[PDB]
Amino acid sequence: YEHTAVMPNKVGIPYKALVERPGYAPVHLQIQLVNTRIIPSTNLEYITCKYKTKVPSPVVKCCGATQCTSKPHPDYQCQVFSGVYPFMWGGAYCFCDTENTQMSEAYVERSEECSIDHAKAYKVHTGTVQAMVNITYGSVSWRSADVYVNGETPAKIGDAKLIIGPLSSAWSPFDNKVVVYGHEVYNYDFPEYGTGKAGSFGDLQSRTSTSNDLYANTNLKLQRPQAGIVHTPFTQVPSGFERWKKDKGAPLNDVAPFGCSIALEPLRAENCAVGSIPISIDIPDAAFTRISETPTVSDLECKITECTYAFDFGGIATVAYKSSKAGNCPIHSPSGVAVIKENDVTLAESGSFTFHFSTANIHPAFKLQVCTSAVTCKGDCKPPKDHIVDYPAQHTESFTSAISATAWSWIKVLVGGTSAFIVLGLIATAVVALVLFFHRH
Amino acid sequence: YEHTAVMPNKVGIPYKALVERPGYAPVHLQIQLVNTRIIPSTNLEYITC
Ligand SMILES: *[C@@H]1O[C@H](CO)[C@@H](O)[C@H](O)[C@H]1NC(C)=O
Repeated sequence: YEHTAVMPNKVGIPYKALVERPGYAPVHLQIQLVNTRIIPSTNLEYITCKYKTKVPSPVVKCCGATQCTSKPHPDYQCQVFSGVYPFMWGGAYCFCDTENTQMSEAYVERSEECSIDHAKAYKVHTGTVQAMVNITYGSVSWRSADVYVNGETPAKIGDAKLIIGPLSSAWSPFDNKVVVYGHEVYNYDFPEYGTGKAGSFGDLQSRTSTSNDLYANTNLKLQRPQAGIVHTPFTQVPSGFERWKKDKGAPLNDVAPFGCSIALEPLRAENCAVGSIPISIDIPDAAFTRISETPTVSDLECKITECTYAFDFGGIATVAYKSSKAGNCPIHSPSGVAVIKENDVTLAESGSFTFHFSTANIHPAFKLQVCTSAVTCKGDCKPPKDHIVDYPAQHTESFTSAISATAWSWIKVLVGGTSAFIVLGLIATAVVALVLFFHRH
Repeated sequence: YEHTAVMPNKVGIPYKALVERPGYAPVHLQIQLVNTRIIPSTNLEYITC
């Protein structure tokens, strides 16, 4: 039997309801969200890492001029320094005093550590939203099955079909361009491929971790060898990857609104408390029981014992429940001003049962629907003493939950005072007009 | 669970209270003063005999 509703996107707060079917006793439904994953569709653009300036062995020609030949290599530099008299352990490397040439070449590669640490540049557009859901209904225990939040995909949770309806808000913590480094995610407007400056980020960009293009812009200049020494000096801008690592401000794991937790197989934003989720469950007909086989509850009288609008279940009430037959039967408080802790109560022929509830109102005035009949509960509630707690609120405020009787009466006396004064003035104006009209006429 | 109060300085008269904690049954509290000593800091000036 279908049951449509709308529930908040909060994780851990169970949505409770009473599925009422004409002719059958209600069944208590409890749908809770274990987690909700916004899983975007990524497209890798490139990979950034530290560079390695490969410096091959210089070519020393003794009495010749050998010349550069451009090779297809990232940031390849070849220079032909002339007038080199190399000295080495044997001593006198080349004969000709001045007509000696050294060809030094250098080119940038991926560092060996690029396969372990690297930044993946990603373009994110939009993705599936998935969530794990816990449902209970009647005597059926928890089922805890994973669903797709699109509003069209049934999910067979036990023997119930849940069509979890799309998120009201299309908000996603990621912008178009992100950078993934290790377990951190950054909302970085990375340079496009082949644009990276010399030392900021993307100075070394590779499409994949095993690519061969390896665009690299490092400003590598070969320098003249020192007199005597056969070495290949060069000057280069320090890696922009490390500059990024020690200037990168704050990941999205910390910045993220709504308490999104960013995970990185596959790249997702978890437990984000934004908007509402339509739901449509189809409880099987075997769960329902005929209304004739269920207790009928009369003479309901509810008294609120000590209550306080704490985030936890800070309210206790007792209901006297003189009944017809004995057995288990559900309770639910539809108003949304109080959240009932317990799902069922076991009833004897007569007596009383106690239930806990959570609320934000100073005066919680809520209807508790037991079994079939309903009872109205009202009372007074005290402030919680604890300032900061480690658990989220189990209820919702409603912008009237704090007004309280005294402030209600005060604002009433104020509004009524102003209204009465103005209406007294207007009736006075009418009375003068009428008396003057009677004066002449 | 904290409970603040003010009690008389009488010795032997028990101060009684009901410590009430929201959500929990009240607890009876009985604080009694066996004795109260005002102990000044003395410094010997001299001795006479
Ligand atoms: C909800 O399902 C989870 C598994 O996702 C399970 O561990 C838990 O027991 C269920 N809820 C309750 C109240 O048992």
